[PDB]
Amino acid sequence: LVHVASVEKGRSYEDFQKVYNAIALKLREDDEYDNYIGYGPVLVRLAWHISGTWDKHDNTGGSYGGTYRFKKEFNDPSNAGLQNGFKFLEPIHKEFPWISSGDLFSLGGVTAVQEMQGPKIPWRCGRVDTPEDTTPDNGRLPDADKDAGYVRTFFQRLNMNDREVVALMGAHALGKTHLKNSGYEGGGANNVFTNEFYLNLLNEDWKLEKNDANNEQWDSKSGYMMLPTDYSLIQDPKYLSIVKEYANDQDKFFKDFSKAFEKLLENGITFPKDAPSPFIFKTLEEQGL
Ligand code: HEM
Ligand SMILES: Nc1ncc(C2CC2)[nH]1
Repeated sequence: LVHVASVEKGRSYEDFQKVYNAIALKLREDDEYDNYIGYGPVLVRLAWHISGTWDKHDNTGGSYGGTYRFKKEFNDPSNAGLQNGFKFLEPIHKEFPWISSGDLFSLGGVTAVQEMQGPKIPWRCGRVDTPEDTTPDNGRLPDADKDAGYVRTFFQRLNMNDREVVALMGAHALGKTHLKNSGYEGGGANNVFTNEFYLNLLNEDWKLEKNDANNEQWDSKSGYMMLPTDYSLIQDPKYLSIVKEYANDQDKFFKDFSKAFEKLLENGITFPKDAPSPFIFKTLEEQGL
């Protein structure tokens, strides 16, 4: 099964920078969302969930087809809460109806990371909407109540190795869990992209507690939390080494996250030899906007 990137007709870097800017401007404007966290973290989560359905074995799922717009995927229990991100992007799509859904969802994640002072994430256009019957079934996104072996095996389906997994999980520095969405509660409620996930893992005093949904999670007296799958990154000795590396090198984390996140968002897509090079968008701050 082959998905060939097809550039939206006649569009170039400047068109996509305009879409980026519209997303970024709305991120700045709609600041009250989720007790003043803003929409950044949920947009990152959305970009990950639309990509994380991919299966390397048959090239089903993935960001290309924009299938999150269809009920089956929209209503995946694993996607509870992401409707907020979709609603945020609706007026963007209305203004720029020419962008494909997969391009919009993935660009939303890139824009959020960058606007939250994260690394630059190169981004490529050309995802093409595919029909409702191409929507992957529910159950391809990961469970949070599992151990390191589960995480490692799960991510093999996405063609991610240990370093890539540990780098991607650093996104859990952003936002928070919500009991009604996932059965977990708490989080740093941060909207600035840093390597603090790793510092928190290594430096906090963690206690295994049950939350009000009767699920186990690790809590610190400082008020942070970790999912069992997060905590597994310090229980497994291979993951632990990488956690220590990223806790001790902000730049290395940024560079590795950028590569892994672009890869995640591009899995399943064949880029023609003459496709445009990846775009690196300027932030609003860099543009003086
Ligand atoms: C084993 C892998 C993973 C598991 C089990 C997992 C699980 C979860 C859960 C349960 C939540 C809370 C949802 C809610 O209650 O609203 C969450 C939130 C979040 N996840 Fe993950 N996740 C994983 C990997 C990732 C990856 C790879 C990324 C991105 C690179 C990511 C980005 C986020 C973000 C940004 C949030 C916060 C969303 C918000 O504040 O609304 N996650 N994750
Ligand atoms: N450390 C940590 N694990 C999960 C979270 C929240 C969902 C963002 N924070």
